[PDB]
Amino acid sequence: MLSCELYRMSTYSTFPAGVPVSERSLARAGFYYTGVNDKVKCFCCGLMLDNWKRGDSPTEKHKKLYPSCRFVQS
Ligand SMILES: [Zn+2]
Repeated sequence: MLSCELYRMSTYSTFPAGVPVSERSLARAGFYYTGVNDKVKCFCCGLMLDNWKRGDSPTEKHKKLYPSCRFVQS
């Protein structure tokens, strides 16, 4: 249903701290929180991503992994 930068930011309320990637960027790319520790998923393509490194661009990786996503255009 709802898949904006605000609704996707509301799923990052129970997200574990200490993560090396800003929640905004994660939601900006088109991912949200599913509940699993460090577990996001695309809203258009629905790609799951976790265990990120330091300074990793969510958008870049998203297009580098699933470039067929309709929300990966922007
Ligand atoms: Zn996607």
